[PDB]
Amino acid sequence: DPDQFRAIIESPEGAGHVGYQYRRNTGSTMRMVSDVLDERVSLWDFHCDPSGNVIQPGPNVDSRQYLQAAIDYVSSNGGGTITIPAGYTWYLGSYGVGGIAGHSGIIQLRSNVNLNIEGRIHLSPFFDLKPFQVFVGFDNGDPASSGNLENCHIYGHGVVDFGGYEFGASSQLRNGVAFGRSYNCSVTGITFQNGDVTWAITLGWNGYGSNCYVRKCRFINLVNSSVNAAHSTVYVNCPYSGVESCYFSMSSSFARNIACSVELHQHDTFYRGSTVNGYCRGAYVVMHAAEAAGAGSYAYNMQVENNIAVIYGQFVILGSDVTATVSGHLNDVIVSGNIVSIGERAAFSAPFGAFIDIGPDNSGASNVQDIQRVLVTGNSFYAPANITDSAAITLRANLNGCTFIANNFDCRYMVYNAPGTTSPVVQNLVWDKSNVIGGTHANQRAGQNLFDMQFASVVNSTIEVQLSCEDLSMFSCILFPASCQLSYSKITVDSAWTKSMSNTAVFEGNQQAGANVYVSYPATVNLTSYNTQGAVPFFSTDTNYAWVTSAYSLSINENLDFSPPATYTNKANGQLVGVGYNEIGGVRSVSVRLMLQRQV
Amino acid sequence: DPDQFRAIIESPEGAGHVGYQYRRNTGSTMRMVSDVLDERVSLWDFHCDPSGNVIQPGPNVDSRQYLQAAIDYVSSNGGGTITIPAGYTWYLGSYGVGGIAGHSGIIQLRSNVNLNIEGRIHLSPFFDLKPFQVFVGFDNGDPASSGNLENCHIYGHGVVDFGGYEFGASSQLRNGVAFGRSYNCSVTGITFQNGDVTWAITLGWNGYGSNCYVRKCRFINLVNSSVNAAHSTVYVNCPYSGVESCYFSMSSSFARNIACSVELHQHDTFYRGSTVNGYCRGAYVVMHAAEAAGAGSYAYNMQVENNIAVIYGQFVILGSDVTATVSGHLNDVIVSGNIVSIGERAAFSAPFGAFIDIGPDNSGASNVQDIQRVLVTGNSFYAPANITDSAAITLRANLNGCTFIANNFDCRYMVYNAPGTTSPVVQNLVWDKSNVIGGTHANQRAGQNLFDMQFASVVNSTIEVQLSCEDLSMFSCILFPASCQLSYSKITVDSAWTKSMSNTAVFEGNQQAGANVYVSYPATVNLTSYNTQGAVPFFSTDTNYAWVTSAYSLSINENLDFSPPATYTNKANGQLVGVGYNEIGGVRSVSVRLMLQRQV
Amino acid sequence: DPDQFRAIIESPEGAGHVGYQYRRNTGSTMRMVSDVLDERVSLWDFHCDPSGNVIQPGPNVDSRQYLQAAIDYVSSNGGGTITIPAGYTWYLGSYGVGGIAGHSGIIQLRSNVNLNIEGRIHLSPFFDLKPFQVFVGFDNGDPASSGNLENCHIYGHGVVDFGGYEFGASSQLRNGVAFGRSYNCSVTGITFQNGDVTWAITLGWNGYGSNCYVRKCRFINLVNSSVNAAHSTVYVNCPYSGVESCYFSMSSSFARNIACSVELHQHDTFYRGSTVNGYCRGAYVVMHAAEAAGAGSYAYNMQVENNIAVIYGQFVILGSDVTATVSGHLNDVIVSGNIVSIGERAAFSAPFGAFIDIGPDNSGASNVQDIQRVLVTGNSFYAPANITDSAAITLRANLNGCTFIANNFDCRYMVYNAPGTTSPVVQNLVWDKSNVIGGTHANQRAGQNLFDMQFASVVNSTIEVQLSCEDLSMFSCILFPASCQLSYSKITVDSAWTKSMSNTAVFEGNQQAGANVYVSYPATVNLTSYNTQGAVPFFSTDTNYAWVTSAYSLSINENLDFSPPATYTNKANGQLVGVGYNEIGGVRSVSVRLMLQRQV
Ligand SMILES: CC(=O)N[C@@H]1[C@@H](O[C@H]2O[C@H](CO)[C@H](O[C@H]3O[C@H](CO[C@@H]4O[C@@H](C)[C@H](O)[C@@H](O)[C@H]4O)[C@@H](O)[C@H](O)[C@H]3O)[C@H](O[C@@H]3O[C@H](CO)[C@@H](O)[C@H](O)[C@H]3NC(C)=O)[C@H]2O)[C@H](O)[C@@H](CO)O[C@H]1O
Ligand SMILES: CC(=O)N[C@@H]1[C@@H](O[C@H]2O[C@H](CO)[C@H](O[C@H]3O[C@H](CO[C@@H]4O[C@@H](C)[C@H](O)[C@@H](O)[C@H]4O)[C@@H](O)[C@H](O)[C@H]3O)[C@H](O[C@@H]3O[C@H](CO)[C@@H](O)[C@H](O)[C@H]3NC(C)=O)[C@H]2O)[C@H](O)[C@@H](CO)O[C@H]1O
Ligand SMILES: CC(=O)N[C@@H]1[C@@H](O[C@H]2O[C@H](CO)[C@H](O[C@H]3O[C@H](CO[C@@H]4O[C@@H](C)[C@H](O)[C@@H](O)[C@H]4O)[C@@H](O)[C@H](O)[C@H]3O)[C@H](O[C@@H]3O[C@H](CO)[C@@H](O)[C@H](O)[C@H]3NC(C)=O)[C@H]2O)[C@H](O)[C@@H](CO)O[C@H]1O
Ligand code: NA
Ligand code: NA
Ligand code: NA
Ligand code: NA
Ligand code: NA
Ligand code: NA
Repeated sequence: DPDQFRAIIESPEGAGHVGYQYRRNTGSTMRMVSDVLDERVSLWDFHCDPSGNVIQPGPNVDSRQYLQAAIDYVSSNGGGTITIPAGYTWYLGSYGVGGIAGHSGIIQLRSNVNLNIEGRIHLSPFFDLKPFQVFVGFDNGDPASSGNLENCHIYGHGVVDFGGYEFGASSQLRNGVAFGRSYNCSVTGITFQNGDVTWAITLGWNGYGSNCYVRKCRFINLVNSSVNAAHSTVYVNCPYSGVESCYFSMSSSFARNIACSVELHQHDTFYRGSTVNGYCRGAYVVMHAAEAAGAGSYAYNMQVENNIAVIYGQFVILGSDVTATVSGHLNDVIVSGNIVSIGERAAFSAPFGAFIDIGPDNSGASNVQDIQRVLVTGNSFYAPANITDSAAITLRANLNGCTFIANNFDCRYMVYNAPGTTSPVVQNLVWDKSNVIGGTHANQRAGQNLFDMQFASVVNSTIEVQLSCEDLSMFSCILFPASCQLSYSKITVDSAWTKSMSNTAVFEGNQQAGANVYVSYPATVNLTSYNTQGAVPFFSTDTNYAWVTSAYSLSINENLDFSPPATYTNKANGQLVGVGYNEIGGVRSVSVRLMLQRQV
Repeated sequence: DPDQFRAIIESPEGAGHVGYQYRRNTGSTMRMVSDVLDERVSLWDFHCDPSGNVIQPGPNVDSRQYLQAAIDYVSSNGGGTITIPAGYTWYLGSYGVGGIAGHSGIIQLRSNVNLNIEGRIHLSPFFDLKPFQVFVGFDNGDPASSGNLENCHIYGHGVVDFGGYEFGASSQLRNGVAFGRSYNCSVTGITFQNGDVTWAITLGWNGYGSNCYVRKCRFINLVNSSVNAAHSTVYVNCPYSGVESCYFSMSSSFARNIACSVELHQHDTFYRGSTVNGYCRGAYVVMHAAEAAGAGSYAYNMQVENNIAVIYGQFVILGSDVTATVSGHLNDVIVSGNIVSIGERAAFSAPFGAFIDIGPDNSGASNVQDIQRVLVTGNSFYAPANITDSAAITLRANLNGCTFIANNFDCRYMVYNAPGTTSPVVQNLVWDKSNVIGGTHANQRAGQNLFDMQFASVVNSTIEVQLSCEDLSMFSCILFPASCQLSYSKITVDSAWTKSMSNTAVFEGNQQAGANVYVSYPATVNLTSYNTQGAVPFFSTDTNYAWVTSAYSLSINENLDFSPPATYTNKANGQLVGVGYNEIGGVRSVSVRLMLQRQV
Repeated sequence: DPDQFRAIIESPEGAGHVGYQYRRNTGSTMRMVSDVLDERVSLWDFHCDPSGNVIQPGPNVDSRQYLQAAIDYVSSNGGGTITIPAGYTWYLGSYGVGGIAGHSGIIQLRSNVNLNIEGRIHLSPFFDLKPFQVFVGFDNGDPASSGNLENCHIYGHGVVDFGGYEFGASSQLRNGVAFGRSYNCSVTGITFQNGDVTWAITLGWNGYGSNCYVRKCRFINLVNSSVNAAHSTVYVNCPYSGVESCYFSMSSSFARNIACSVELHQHDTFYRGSTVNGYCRGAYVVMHAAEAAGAGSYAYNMQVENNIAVIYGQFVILGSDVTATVSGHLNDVIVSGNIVSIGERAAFSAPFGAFIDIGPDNSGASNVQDIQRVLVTGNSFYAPANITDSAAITLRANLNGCTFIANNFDCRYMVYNAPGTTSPVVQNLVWDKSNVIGGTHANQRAGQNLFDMQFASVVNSTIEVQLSCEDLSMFSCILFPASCQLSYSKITVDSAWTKSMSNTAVFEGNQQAGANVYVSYPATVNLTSYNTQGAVPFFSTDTNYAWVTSAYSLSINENLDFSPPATYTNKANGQLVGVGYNEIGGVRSVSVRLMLQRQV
């Protein structure tokens, strides 16, 4: 048998016959070399032909079956981490089988089986013009019948490369990682690049899942064709999950019209600390009734914070909707610390530029939403001067509340909705005086209202307009068409930089006269006094001030021989009246800039 | 000796006789296989019986001595990283010995010895009803006599499972990781679950330590019994240390009354980017005089940012206290970007709901604190409408300053302390007008004051109340009992949504008359004029306005034949007086809503 | 040949003859032991003499050539990760050769070759008093002729120790990691310590590079001598790059005058979540025209967020400058969530304390900058009471815009520039009323203006001063010297805590009279009435009020027999005039505190 010894050694069992003890420590386990090598595993351990000879990866080799055999085997031992070695590109060239075939799946992920991707995974041209989802954690073609994927992490310095292939048809779907009904799963460090896909990563399934995250990943050039119907790089569809410290970049013209970086679709989800360039949209924050199975009908505790973006459309898009039996609700959202610009483009050349959009549902309905208790604070937004279609908020569907405090918005509109489109019902819209309104679009606003209140109704709302520079081009600071009801609201226009404006606040239906409307704004008023020497009344010539509770002078008095009143009340006939002083008698006639006040 | 060759090879020294050169590179080191295997180490290298045969882990095997032998040996070589292999559960079934026995220690950590926990560490039922601290970095039973633990990191995808065992007695202590006097130590990635413990992780010891962190960890179901006296998942007791991007969840009813996610107890500490569900409390931020040995008597540079929480009690609890010889101080705190809700519960069913609590000391003393220079900004807080016991701040102990700017608070009270309890001394409480006060509790506030100023005294404080909707249920917006002194303060109530309120600001001791009190609020006032045609005075019927410096009309004038004054001063007898206008003579009698102003 | 078998086995090819199959899986690859060992690589694989015998590291061994041979070889295979083993200190004792010699380079980094530093890398005394850059990613002495460094990550629990050696001459440069023209490079986890260097890490080169990051690193004691000209621990000189969750500490007195933690020099860069102690400065945010080659002439999307600092000079320093052919621009910056203190020091003992500094260029020019669209929000700043030289903003060079909202600034000055120095041109400076002004420096401000507007001109600016306590020591709240033009601006001083101030707002050139200046502030005014019983005019004795549009009483009326007017206008001769009431006749003389208003 010393023949058998040499033979044993050269055989696949040879390492199992060579002894080892850690650092020659006599207190350590007496092991065999194979035991120590068995502590780790790589694709090389499965990337072999039927006789066991290793196969080199490359563009003419389909690595799929080998990677799947590796995952299957490690799963059978309770899990571990498979390395995809550095220094090689591992091509995938066929579809998987079984439960992932209903998802156009390539590789099936398994619980407790982690992938350390150090090398590159590329798609072969077998996938050109076809659907695919590269890594799939469902174990059934019907997600409702799927088991869970748990404790599965994909990480490393490596790369998933989608081969540059365009979509074959708009109806197709393409994904990088679908974790499925996914609990404690994550992707960290990986670069996803060079594709035309629907998503790079999806987390959860209709609210099933928990604790799934995307961290320190890069997503580069993942839309490239006019065939691609839509793209959102990460879709978060389970609670207690999020995206942090990622980098998203697109260069395609199509991406400026179709691509969104993240979608948050379940409660207790976040998007923070990320950088986006070249995209249409930053994030959807939406509660879809259709997605309410696993974690309820409410999206709450939604956080979009500390991101950096250059986009062409809207930064954050809010939504909720209904099905026949389920109603979706969105509340308790915070959008904070973000610095966002609309990139250089012509006006109207991409979807309407906005920091916040209150969007209709997927079928265009604007009367299904239940969105409230949103806080938008400490963000910056800029849009170049030429971009007419830029707003701090485009309010296009019913809104039950949104609060803006201490932002800096430098764009064409503050509040906007297109007239003759939707007529949203608006409650609890709060625009605090601490919102700074920039000057980039000064002189560009002919015909336009800075706050264009194109709504069915506004209730329990606050708009405290404060300019920081002049813009005499604008038609008004805030305008309410006669079709918009206004009640139980506070609307103020600070006088600074308004002395030369002919219109400040405009109420085309006289809505400022409502019983519970609290307003103030500047106006110019012509007055005429009685003749009397001494204390003498001045009265407005016009009679449109029956709503005014007090007014006071914003003008100097160039006269020596008299002074108009400093302050005014009204009279039943709608004149203002106040008591001035004639040092010498005579009828006086003056035109004065006043702060008109109602109940404030 | 070719017999000895075969024998050498099969022996524990065999790998030390098989040559190796990296990738057949002739410029590489001529090594032996054992040298390459010696670059890594796992528990398997020590998990062996006295004859060196490997032992399989499992519920009837106590892995403690093997893990300790591994740590001891790697420490002896200057450190390294021990893997706790994936695919196995490693049970701990006895107490450690030596310096950790005074801490109910199981495993002793050692400097530069890292644990990569990929598999699961479970506690055996030996620990049921007993104290324990699983990993302990002290090397002495008396922490004052302990050496340091340095450069010790615990990380991986694995799990520490506390076996579900309840506490045996309230007085017992249980911990996962006590790093001790810990410098550059960390826990990353690990799931701590299934226990009834006091803490999961503690960092530092009485201010000794530095640069210790908890990142991307999960803490799940760590309270389960009514025996557990108290739980705080991470206790940070060294400077330059913190918690980031963690997940905390509890399901026990007891956790809603006793559990806190983090405690920050030393300067330059942080809690950010984390998600909490099912807990009583978010974070304590406290300078205990008793803990002031290693880093001084001041907790400064304390940061609670960008967290997401559903809790049942208080979000942030501030404190400082004294011993006979040391006085603790808390200053330079920021609480920012947090989104927090009180979970669904009955009123008074858990500790009083609050965003910020200024808590007494551990013995209930409210006159020992030195808390100042705190900034609370850009946070959201919500509590359901039924939860009477919910406040933006419960101010229950002396306060030397706290600043609120640009938050959104939607709960029952803004400022609250219970009457007939403590009478805190309050300085430098600043509530900026940019705090938005939500409407969820509108109509729920019968008998209640929105700002209930139940203090001994208030000085150098600012309360700028701004409503955003009506709540005519409330007794007042702000009330000062006669027992609260008020001086050198600014108190304003914006008129919006207040026209129908009978009380806006209430000063039960006439404190608004103080020399350095600056106030304004709406009131209804009855006036009567003299008969005279022309400019004519109107005087208040009541005489309680000797403190008023000016007042102006918040009401329209329904009359044609006269107008009351737009603006009023006072007279020595406490009447208001202003000059209106009688177009026709006659004594006039009117009831007007005024903005009463003092020194503003 | 069984002689040759034993011989084969003991030779460097021996492991290539011992068979292995993973976990005895018959479906796995039939490999050799050497194949499995070849999956990893360490310095030990190259740290050998010319005959291949391993060399032990230590202070008398220069490890440089071995580490370079390792990097060179792994590069030749397409990359991988080289471990620098734990438990050893690896000394570097000579300069590298080739392309890195022009950079005083020691080690040349190569693309796709990662370093896992678990042990310690120390500099030997060969480097004492000499320049050095430890790791260099340029491949040419001229960076303009360099190739790129891509996909190179340095990470681990290890340490780079600079040996404590002082600089030999101020003109020398020292660096830890210069990634060069660096794309997807990073440093994670590493401690840099014990040095006198210029930088620890630099990212990019003149805008060439992308996606480079520094995360969870520590930088400890990296300045130690008066020879060191300047230090900035991380210099970010490529876009889409940043620093997060790092720790920076200095103990040297020299560091308080010279050291800065980070510099952001290209667009889409960030500095977040970090802690700094012992430094002069927090971060420069600068667009240098000289550095504009690779990513354009604009620094935009610059983020400084959520940091904790104790510094001695300025927190954030803004800049832009020009060369003959290129003009640098800085815009779209956010500074948010930071908590910053000037450490204990004497007044004037370190560079002028500031939260924000608008600094000149490197040659002192203050008329080259183009800095605008900056948002500073939700930060705290404190400086001890004695530190005269402390300001929220030192505005020392031309400024095209900066917006402050909802900060808490507790220091000597709000806005400051030294008189008789630079006279900056100021546009779009916005100080919102929601900035809280602390009280630490109350009583310290004799001779001083809280807002000291020492500028050539101010346009399109807003200063809304709101005190929160009294400081009657100060000369004024805001002062404009006659040399500062003021136009199209809003300047307000809230009356709270101002009743006893003799000066509130001071316009030494009467600038508040400008046509488009909107102001309000308190003043004391002496008035005298006519004799007449009844409605009767009161007129100011002084004639300096021709600019006043309205005024109203901030004083009570102690009289029964008359009342002064509640509100006043002006007259052409610059008197105020209003209508009061004489119940009994007689000339009245009163001194009243008024809110003077112009166009507000
Ligand atoms: C691209 C994108 O994210 N758009 C956002 C809107 O999403 C809706 O439209 C997209 C268009 O791609 C998705 O619908 C497509 O896909 C669904 C789901 O695919 C099936 O189920 C998978 C689990 C399985 O792997 C697949 O093989 C398919 O069987 C398909 O049913 C639709 O017909 C198809 O148009 C998106 O669906 C969700 O996708 C996420 C992520 O994969 C899943 O977790 C959810 O279960 C899907 N939800 C539903 C209700 O089916 C649609 O929700 C989005 O509504 C709006 C507003 O936020 O923004 C767009 O940007
Ligand atoms: C649970 C919690 O964190 N509660 C917070 C309050 O903490 C105080 O009460 C808790 C109750 O558990 C702790 O006191 C218990 O433990 C201490 C410390 O244990 C000893 O020293 C350890 C180093 C050693 O391992 C152990 O074997 C024990 O010898 C004990 O002395 C008390 O009798 C006991 O009730 C907590 O003590 C601190 O614990 C941290 C973390 O372990 C240590 O770093 C500190 O050294 C301990 N501090 C002191 C002064 O001993 C008490 O501080 C807390 O005060 C309030 C306010 O923030 O909030 C509660 O939530
Ligand atoms: C210390 C610091 O960061 N100070 C900040 C100012 O930086 C300027 O001054 C410093 C002083 O050290 C640097 O100038 C020194 O270095 C440059 C660059 O070195 C050469 O090129 C390297 C690529 C190469 O490795 C070296 O061998 C040298 O050949 C040198 O040209 C100067 O003579 C010398 O004084 C700094 O230069 C930049 O350094 C970064 C980081 O290394 C490089 O990426 C840039 O390419 C250099 N930029 C230029 C224009 O050469 C100077 O920019 C800084 O201006 C101000 C304001 O932000 O703040 C100081 O804190
Ligand atoms: Na499908
Ligand atoms: Na309508
Ligand atoms: Na003890
Ligand atoms: Na009292
Ligand atoms: Na050089
Ligand atoms: Na000038």
